[PDB]
Amino acid sequence: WLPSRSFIAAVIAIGGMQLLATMDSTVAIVALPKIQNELSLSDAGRSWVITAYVLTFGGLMLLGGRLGDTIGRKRTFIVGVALFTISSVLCAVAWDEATLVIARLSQGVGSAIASPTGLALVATTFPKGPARNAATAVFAAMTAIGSVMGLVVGGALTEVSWRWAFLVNVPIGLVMIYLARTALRETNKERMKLDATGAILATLACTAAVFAFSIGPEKGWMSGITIGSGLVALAAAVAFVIVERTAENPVVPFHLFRDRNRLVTFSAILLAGGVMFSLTVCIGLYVQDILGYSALRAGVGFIPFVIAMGIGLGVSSQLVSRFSPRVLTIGGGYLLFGAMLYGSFFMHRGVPYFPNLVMPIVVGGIGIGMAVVPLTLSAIAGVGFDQIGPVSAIALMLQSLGGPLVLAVIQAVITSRTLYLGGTTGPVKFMNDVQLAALDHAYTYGLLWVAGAAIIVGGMALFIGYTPQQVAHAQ
Amino acid sequence: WLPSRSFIAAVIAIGGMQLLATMDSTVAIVALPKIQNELSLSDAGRSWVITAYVLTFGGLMLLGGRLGDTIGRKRTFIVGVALFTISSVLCAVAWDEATLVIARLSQGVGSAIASPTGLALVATTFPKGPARNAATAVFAAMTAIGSVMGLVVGGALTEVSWRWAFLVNVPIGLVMIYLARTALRETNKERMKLDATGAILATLACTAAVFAFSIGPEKGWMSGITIGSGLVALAAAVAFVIVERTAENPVVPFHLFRDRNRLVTFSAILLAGGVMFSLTVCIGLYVQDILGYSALRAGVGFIPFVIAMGIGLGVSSQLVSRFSPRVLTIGGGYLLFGAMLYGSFFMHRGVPYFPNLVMPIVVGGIGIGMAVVPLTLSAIAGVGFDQIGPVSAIALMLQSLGGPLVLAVIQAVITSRTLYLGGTTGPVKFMNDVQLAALDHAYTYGLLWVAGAAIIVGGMALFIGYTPQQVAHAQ
Repeated sequence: WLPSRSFIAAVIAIGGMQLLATMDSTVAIVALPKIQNELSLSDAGRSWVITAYVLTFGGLMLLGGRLGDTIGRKRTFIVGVALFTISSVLCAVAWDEATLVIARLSQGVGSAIASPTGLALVATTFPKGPARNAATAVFAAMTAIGSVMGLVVGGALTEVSWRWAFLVNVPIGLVMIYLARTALRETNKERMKLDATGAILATLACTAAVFAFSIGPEKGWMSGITIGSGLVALAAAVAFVIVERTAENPVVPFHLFRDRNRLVTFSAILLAGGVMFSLTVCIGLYVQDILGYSALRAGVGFIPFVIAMGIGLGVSSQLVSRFSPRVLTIGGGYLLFGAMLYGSFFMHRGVPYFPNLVMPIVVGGIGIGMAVVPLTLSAIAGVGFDQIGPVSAIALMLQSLGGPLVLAVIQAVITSRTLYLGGTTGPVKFMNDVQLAALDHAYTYGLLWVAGAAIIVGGMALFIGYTPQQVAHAQ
Repeated sequence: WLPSRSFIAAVIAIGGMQLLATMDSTVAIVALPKIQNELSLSDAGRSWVITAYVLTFGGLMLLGGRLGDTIGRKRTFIVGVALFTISSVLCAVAWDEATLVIARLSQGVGSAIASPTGLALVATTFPKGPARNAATAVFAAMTAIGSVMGLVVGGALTEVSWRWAFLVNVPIGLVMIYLARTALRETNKERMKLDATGAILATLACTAAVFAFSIGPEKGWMSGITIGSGLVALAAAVAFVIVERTAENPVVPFHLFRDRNRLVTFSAILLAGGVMFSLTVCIGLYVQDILGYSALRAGVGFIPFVIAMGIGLGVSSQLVSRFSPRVLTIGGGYLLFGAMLYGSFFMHRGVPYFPNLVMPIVVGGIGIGMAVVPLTLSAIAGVGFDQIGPVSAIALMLQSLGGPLVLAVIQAVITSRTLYLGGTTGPVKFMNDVQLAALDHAYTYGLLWVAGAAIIVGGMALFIGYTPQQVAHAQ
């Protein structure tokens, strides 16, 4: 009951990077048509506004884990959050496309520097036990709050110019910078050297892969640019693995993943992050298009998801010292699957909110909160303090990577169902009522596909052999 | 509220055959070691006691559907139940192995004559609507009551000689004979001829297949007897299909199954009956062996399953006129899967009853009762009165056939897990405590496998395109 102020400040500072990242992503997604309208950007700039951030967020994310070890976890977190804040400041004053792209790239750089550092700090600054469970719950809860708050802020700021939607990341960024500066304590000055070769190779591979994936849609999958980026990404990844095989300080520890528990946990983390991102994007798009809700309405309707997710995360953090990681993930997934089944069966255009939309969201939020804590608690387990950083970076990178992968499949299925039901393709304002029920039925079919994906996640998580003695039982 | 006495008598008379069949099966399974002890039967006679009944129950079941059409549904039901009652009478006075085998064979003949006739009577004697829904609920509920009452009767009669356990089928048989004689009304005397060739071929094929499946275990899968029986069964089935292709009065209508809805419904019926039988056998064996409960204790502990299943069947029969067959089956399966997950995770030797065994049982019973009504309601739908009989016979045969198929896989998995955990094979009394926890963990693993099977059942039932307008909406 009301823990020490230092602990609360520490956990809030650690989760602040996740909050800022998801807040900025949601705000950009909301404000992007306004950005296009004002700056007179084409579809190229429209895609670039998000691609520039995602490129540098995914490319340099594997570097931050070792960066926090070679310079200092608190120092790297401070640097990353300060870079993100300054980048948002310069983004909210952009006057052309190049300035906006540069600002988004630098925001991605800061986020990639600071987020795996926070995931590693969760395990580093708190010994195993209730402290780590509370830190994990705060981490995930503040990720959810960041997403929903970004949606709300974008919806509220839609009327005025979009330049005010990016200045919101400045006060929060400064607040979390101060919190991480005062709350956190620097550990022993046991600085150790970093292998530049592995870091450069991993950064190049991840950046090229992200560039290929993002440029596919717009520039054609069969074009030369995307295939060249994919080829250089694959070559860089192969060379990076080759160097890590004989690396004296592994940026990615390949001997750790020989464990069945760790490998199963990370695979479940990837596919569960994919399911979560697919759910978020699909529910947001459904509420915006079919239900006719504005962005502010969508955010104030998704606030109950944040409440339920916080409840579930607290409950899971309480029972993670009694019940296994396998049991807790399967129980949360069961709740989420029930909510998703109800949403797929009894959701059409014109449904109320209280009974039809709030309940499926609250049950799903409780299930997701119950399933998140054991997963990310098993991710950071049984590793040294000079070696937790890479594990946290890999876990966060897998969680962020799984999202678009499953989302592409779900959106392809939804579009195919829309076209087969007789619904045209394009903005939802052009299509009339006969083409709007087809979109709703396609969205329900996509929810069914997400349900199948969640079943796969649970079948995979059945094999997590971790026991609560080595997750939340200290010494 | 309290419908007409004629309707209640009719539905009870129709479900009486199912009640008698499951009651006799459970009683024989319970009393079989006593039968072996008294009559000094070897393992051959031990297997024969059940094989003789199952052979004639499975062989002649496809014949009863057309038999009720060529002679009369009420007349065939009366004949079948009377044969079953007289056969039980002669079984309870057996003095050697041959008499017991003959009695079991004649009991199987009566059951195969009378049960598909009852399934057809459910759809024939009641027009589409609430009457058929209530008849379906009574059918399934009385099947469950028959099973649990047979377990209870066997447990109570275990102390005295086994000859009193088979006389219990006489008063119930006579009661249901009288109920079907007075309650039911004979329809128009529109008797039509029966093709002897198709009936003989189907009976021979089914009998030979059942003989092969039952003699495999005991006489070796690779022996000549089982392979010969399988070959003659396959040849008879092929010839039967060939004759039905050009049959003037199809015993099995092969043109009906061109429908996607009917084919999906019957496949789901087969696999769901398999899941149900696997659940029943595995839970009974677990309660008997690991928990150390006697047969009477097992029956009085499974009575709550009957109560919950009746509740679920009533609920499903109420909502089958509002919600689709797909939605209702998936909702019942969700409840059953939650109960089965809890049973697989939190069930070990020495668990209490009230909290650990009664709850999962109740939730699973509610789910099964909710899922049964839409399935067997979609089975008997969109067929003429001169043609419903074959459909009912095929549905019941698939439901009874799926059981042992899945049960063999589940038991093989359980035995493999027991041997891999270090548990010996044989009677549970010989193995000590170190070999008793292995059996419990193997049973939990088998429950997980049954959970996967139920997931498959639900994925298959997602495709049932039937709408409540053509299931429970009369004219």
